[PDB]
Amino acid sequence: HSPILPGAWLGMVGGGQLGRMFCFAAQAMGYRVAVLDPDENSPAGAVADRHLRAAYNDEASLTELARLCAAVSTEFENVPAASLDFLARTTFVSPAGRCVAVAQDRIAEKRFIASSGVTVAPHVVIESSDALAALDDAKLEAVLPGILKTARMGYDGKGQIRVRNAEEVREAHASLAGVPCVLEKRLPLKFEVSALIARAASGASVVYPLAQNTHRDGVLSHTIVPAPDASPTLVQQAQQAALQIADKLGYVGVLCVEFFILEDGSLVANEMAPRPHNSGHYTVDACATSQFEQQVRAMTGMPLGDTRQHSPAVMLNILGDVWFPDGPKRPAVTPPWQEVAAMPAARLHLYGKEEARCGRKMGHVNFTAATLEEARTAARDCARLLHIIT
Ligand SMILES: Nc1ncnc2c1ncn2[C@@H]1O[C@H](COP(=O)(O)OP(=O)(O)O)[C@@H](O)[C@H]1O
Ligand SMILES: [Mg+2]
Ligand SMILES: [Mg+2]
Repeated sequence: HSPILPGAWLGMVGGGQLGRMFCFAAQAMGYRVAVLDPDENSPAGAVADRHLRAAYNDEASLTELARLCAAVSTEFENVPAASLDFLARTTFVSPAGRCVAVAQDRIAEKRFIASSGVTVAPHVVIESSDALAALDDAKLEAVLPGILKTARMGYDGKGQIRVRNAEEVREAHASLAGVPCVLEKRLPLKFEVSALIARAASGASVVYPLAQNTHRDGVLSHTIVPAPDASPTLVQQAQQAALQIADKLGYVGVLCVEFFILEDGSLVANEMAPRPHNSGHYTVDACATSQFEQQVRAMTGMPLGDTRQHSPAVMLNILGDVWFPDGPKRPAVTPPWQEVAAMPAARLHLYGKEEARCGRKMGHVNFTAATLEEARTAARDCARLLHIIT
C-alpha cells in the first residue's frame, strides 16, 4: 500500500456529523473530500469539497466516487457492505465491506467477539419466526428478563423491546416483523466504557484511554476521559480486547468497542462500531490526534497518529430536546450558546443541522481543563444550564 499523500481525493460514504468532522480533519492536512449522501442538507456534504447526492446503492455514483478518490471510508455503520465491496473493485476501501458486515449485524458481531476470546452478554440467537417457534420457553427464560434486539438496522436503542417472560418474547418478535434478532439477558450494569483503537493495514495499532459513557434512554449523553472508575487493569483488558477483535478481523480503520462493567466487576463486550464513534469526539479537543485524523491515516496508509491525551475531558451531547425547554408541543427556543461560550472549559461543536427535533443529535460540547474534576464540574454546570439535568 503505497501511501496516499496530502492533495489526494478521499471518499466518505455517509454524510452525518461524523462525516463532517472527518472533512475538517482531512482538509486541515491538505486532502480533498468527496461525500456520498442522498440528503441535500447533509452536514458533511455542506462542508465537503464535493458532494455526490445519491443513494448508497447507486451504481453510477459509486463508480464516480471510486474513480475520483484514491481511498474511501464510511461514517455509516448500516451502510450496505455490498456498496463498499463494489467500491473496492476500483479503489482502496477502509474498513472493508467484510468487516462492516460483521460489526453491523448483532448476530455475527456477538459470534465474532466471542470467537476473539472476549466475553459477551448471555443471549439467544433468534434467526427467524420459524426458529423462535421451535424454541421452548425454558430456553428463552434462561435469558429473561432481557431485551429483544433486531440484528440489523438498530441505532439509538431502536429496534429493541423489553421482555419479561417467554410470551412477551414471542409478541415482541412479531412486533419487529419477524426479522433476525438477538435476545439478551438484562445484566446488572455498574458502568459502561468504550475502547477506541485504530489499526493500519500493516497491523500497527494505537489505543486511546478508556472512555466512561453514560446513556439516557439508550442514547449517549456524556463521556468522561480517562474513565474515573476503571482501574489500570481493566483499562488494559478492555484495550487488549478491542485490539484482539481488530487483529482477528483484519480491520483497517477506527474501531470502537463498547463494554459493560457489571456490579461484580466483570467486563462484558456489548457491541462495536466500524468507524469513529460519538464517545470519541473528545479526542478532537483533548488528544494529539483525533479519531477523525486516525480514519484519514488508516485509509491512506499513512502512519497512525499519537493518541496522547493532553487534557482530561468530558463530552456532553446536545440533543434537539434542548431547543424545547417548554416541552415538545411548545415553540422551539434557541439554546443559550452565549452562556455556553462564556464557560472557559467549553469547546462548542454544532453540526449545522437546520431543524431541531427531539432525539436528534445537534452538536456536542467538549469540556477540557487541567483536571478531570474541573472538567466534570463545568459539564454539570452546562447540563443544568441546558436543562439536561435539574
Ligand atoms: N444486555 C443488557 N443489559 C443491560 N443493559 C443493556 C443491555 N443491552 C443494552 N443495554 C443498555 O441499552 C443501551 C443501548 O443498547 P445497545 O445495544 O448498545 O443499543 P445501540 O446499538 O442502539 O446503541 C446500552 O448502552 C446499555 O445501557
Ligand atoms: Mg455493531
Ligand atoms: Mg450502543
